[PDB]
Amino acid sequence: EDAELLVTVRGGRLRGIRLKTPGGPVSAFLGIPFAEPPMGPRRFLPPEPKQPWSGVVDATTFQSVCYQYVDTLYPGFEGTEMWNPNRELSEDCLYLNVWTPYPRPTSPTPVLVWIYGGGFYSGASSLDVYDGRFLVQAERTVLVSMNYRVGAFGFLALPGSREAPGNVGLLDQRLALQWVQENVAAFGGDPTSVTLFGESAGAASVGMHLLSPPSRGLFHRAVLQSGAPNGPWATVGMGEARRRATQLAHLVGCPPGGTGGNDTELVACLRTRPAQVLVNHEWHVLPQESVFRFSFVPVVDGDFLSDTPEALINAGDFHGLQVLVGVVKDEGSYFLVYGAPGFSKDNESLISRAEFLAGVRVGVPQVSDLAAEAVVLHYTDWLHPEDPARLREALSDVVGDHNVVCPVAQLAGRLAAQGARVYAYVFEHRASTLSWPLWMGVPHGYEIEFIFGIPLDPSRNYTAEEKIFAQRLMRYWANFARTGDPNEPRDPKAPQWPPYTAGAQQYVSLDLRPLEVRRGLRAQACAFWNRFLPKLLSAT
Amino acid sequence: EDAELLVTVRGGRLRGIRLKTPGGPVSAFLGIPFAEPPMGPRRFLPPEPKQPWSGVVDATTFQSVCYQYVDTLYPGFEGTEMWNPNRELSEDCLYLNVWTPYPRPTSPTPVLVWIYGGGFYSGASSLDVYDGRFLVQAERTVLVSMNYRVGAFGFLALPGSREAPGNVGLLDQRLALQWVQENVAAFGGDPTSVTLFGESAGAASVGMHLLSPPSRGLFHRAVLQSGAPNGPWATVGMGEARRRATQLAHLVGCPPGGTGGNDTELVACLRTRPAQVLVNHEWHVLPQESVFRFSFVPVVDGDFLSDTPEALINAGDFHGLQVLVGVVKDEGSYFLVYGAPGFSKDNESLISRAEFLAGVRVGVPQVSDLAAEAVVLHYTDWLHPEDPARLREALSDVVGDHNVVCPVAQLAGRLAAQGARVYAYVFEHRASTLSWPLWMGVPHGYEIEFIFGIPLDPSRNYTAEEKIFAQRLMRYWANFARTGDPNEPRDPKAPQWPPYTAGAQQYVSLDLRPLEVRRGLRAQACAFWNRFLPKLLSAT
Ligand SMILES: Nc1c2ccccc2[nH+]c2ccccc12
Ligand SMILES: Nc1c2ccccc2[nH+]c2ccccc12
Repeated sequence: EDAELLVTVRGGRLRGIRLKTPGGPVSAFLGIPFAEPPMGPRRFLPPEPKQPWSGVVDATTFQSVCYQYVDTLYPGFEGTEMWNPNRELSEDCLYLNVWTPYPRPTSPTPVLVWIYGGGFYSGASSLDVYDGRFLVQAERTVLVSMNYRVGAFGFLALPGSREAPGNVGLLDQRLALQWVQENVAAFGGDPTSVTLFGESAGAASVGMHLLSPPSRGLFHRAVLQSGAPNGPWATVGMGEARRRATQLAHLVGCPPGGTGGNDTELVACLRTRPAQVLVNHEWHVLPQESVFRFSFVPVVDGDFLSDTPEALINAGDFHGLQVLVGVVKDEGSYFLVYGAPGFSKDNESLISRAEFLAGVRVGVPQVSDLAAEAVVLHYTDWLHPEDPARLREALSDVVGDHNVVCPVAQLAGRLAAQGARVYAYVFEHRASTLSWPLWMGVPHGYEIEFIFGIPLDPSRNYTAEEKIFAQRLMRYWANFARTGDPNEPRDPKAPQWPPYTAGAQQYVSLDLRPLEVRRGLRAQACAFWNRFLPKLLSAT
Repeated sequence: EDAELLVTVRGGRLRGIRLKTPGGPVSAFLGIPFAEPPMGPRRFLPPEPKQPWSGVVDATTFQSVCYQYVDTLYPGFEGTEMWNPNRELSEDCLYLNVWTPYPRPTSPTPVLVWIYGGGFYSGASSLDVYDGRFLVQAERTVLVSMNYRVGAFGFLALPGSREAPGNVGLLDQRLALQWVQENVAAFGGDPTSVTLFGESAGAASVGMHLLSPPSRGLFHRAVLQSGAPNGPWATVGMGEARRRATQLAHLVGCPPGGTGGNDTELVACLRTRPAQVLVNHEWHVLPQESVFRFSFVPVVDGDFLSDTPEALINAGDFHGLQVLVGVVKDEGSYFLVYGAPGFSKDNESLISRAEFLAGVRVGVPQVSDLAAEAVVLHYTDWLHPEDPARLREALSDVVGDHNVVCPVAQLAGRLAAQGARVYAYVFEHRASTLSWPLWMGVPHGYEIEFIFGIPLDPSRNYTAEEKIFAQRLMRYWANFARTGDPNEPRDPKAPQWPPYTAGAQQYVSLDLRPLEVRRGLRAQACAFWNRFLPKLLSAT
């Protein structure tokens, strides 16, 4: 039994821990170092592989969370605290976790690699909602999740320089993927069947690995949940990245008045500042007030991304690839209480017409006044142009379509039309234990707990129907990891899940009811964002 | 008997004719001269009142149709021939007609005054579909209709000149309205209860009389059917009117060659030309290929209209005015076989996507490429962007909303929100005898025969339900003429017709089925035409 907790990898030996589930035990190896601690002169630098170690590295608990901003707008509120760090913050944070079935698989098993979201400024693999013990037990797969540097530590970019090239957080994920290739077999996992899946910025990170050649060889399938690399928030230009990095330096006293200028002196001054000092000024460098916008994100500089995600998606050859994409029913709802006027999570947020018009400029920042009018045209119900409830749902749709649904829809249609086999879904079940207000419906990120089988946790208060619903979702994700097809391999009685095509645009609804096939991922609204609005911006 | 076929008016004595209907006889006085013949030096000039005459003028048949283009694209086809002139063409055409009940009313009776449409280039009061014998018999009202000069003879304008001031066709209508005030009492009509009604350009004419001070005092209620004065086709600017008048002069050899070209010499040369020669070159002066655009239309010059109809509608106080407005179910359908590529009345007109994109430029002429993209964005169904039947219906909606529905919807909203009581309808019954193809549905102008009680004609082959339906509509129109309210004077048993307001935007469906209340006259589409598109053209 406890001999299963002893595994040797290329770096050395490891001791794991045995976790309990209602259906049996699993073996987890939490806190495996896959990189040298990116500290001191290594801040902002690409990761280096962890040197081999003597003795047995204890891997029985999660390691430290990378330095990140902490949401403190609602102390003690479950809806926000569940995403906050549950371990101490540290720059020594490049650790990964491996869950493997008990008994250990004797034949190679497909591997699921999780990349957490959080706007590229937050997140951790140690969060309770990312506990992979239920997915591994119920579906007999191998699950891996890694920590990657977020915020300035992972994505501050002075493009062209060696001291801070940017995208090192994406290189942290890649190094963890190279680690899975070289070591996941020691846990019973098949390195020839690796499926990346992520949510929010983790879904965008997956898409960027699909578009980066050095990462394409490290996995074979991809799942993008509520995120895409082509969104208006997932990338930033070289000129803007340099300005955001320079503004952060000025706010922390870099350069010292007034000797300084070039990137070497600026980064050297940044590396002497305490990590928390850099965190405390992260939101100051945004150009205007907004929601769903983040300071330090992947930068398009020609290295990791040789072109914009849109350019690479349009010019890509995706034959032989299987992708699973999807969104939740209410992508933009929770963001509204983070900047839109008239919005509060503790009332009904029945905004006025004036508040809706001002909120459009917050949910769609830096666009012209004419473009904002075009947004108001599409999302105003002109039969009830001042109904507060409709204006509330309209602004949520504005933020959700512009940031998630339509970037995902453009990616899915392009992938399916250029070789890849695509499966699309819309998650429509609102968890019974959801602490956010009812009007938010199914907010961004609240399909994850069902994908990871959290309702099976006996200490939670989920319903019996939600546990069955979670098992069906884990079966979908595991079938896709095993064979590239979420449908049961040889089950005709259950309703079937058809692939997504650019012409039929078919997707399924994931809720307590059986599968239901629908068409169009908000085709009318996404024609405005993906087709017309760029023409409106170019002409003006 | 025959004593009621003799009537004296201010100009002299008249002999009418007894017309027969299935319900009873009617006295008709057809072809009453209300103006001096606008011939010779009177061409392009405002009309003079008809001088008194000796003896008895025979008013037993319709007079000559004003010179106009004749639709010869489908010889013998009922759908086009029914609008073509059924009398000789002549510039001596300023005559009107009076239908009065039998026996002649003893107390003053509400008067209906019909103004025919025809794009201001065609039409006549003598058309079979405008026969007022059934409306006068069934509802015992006095019905009047007049001829007005159309085309260049009524609306050629060299603005600022005394020889061709323009809008003389509208002045022909005004003179007929003055004639009704001075003479309709001799027929039993009440000059204090005059309800104007017209269709298409006639409806646009009614709207311009509402916005002209000298005409507003000549009537008390208005019915605008499938037309508005604020449409993109109903008016023209001074500069464009001068260009079209000068182009027409050039096509007929004016100026001769070697002489000046001022307005006095140019109009004098136009007066020497035969009338048919001017008609033959009317279509050769439009700026480009289009549909629902007409060469010589009312001009905005500060005289008849002190400003644009849109400006006057906005700044207008309409308290005390009752208006009935409406449209047919498929306004733009028939126009498509007159210019849009791929369309034919003798097939299904299942156009391709390429033909739809080109047809938008024909249906919406003189707009920028970016504006056309906005039209294509709104009217494309992006779940079926290339379905031929949907594209055919979409281009019909493009032409109909742009030219009729949204101009009418804006007028009705501004009238209601500024003092007037407005009633709105949508005519959704396709006549059983309709010769146009089925895909055209209920084309522009095919509610008129039901308003005039034409199905009651026993020589026609309408169904028994259509006869009952025509009696409902004649009751609606007559009630509105009598009381300003289309609802019965007292009948809560039958479904009611709620007034149109800018907020609720309620209208009724006119078809074989009882009244059904609906909300919004293409509110989403008309928000694009009336609100957004002007902002798009202004910022380009
Ligand atoms: N910080 C948050 C998230 C971070 C990563 C992924 C999903 C998330 N959803 C959230 C939903 C509401 C509030 C905060 C959220
Ligand atoms: N010349 C026409 C019209 C003229 C005046 C009013 C309505 C009309 N509808 C028509 C419908 C089809 C063809 C010609 C038409």
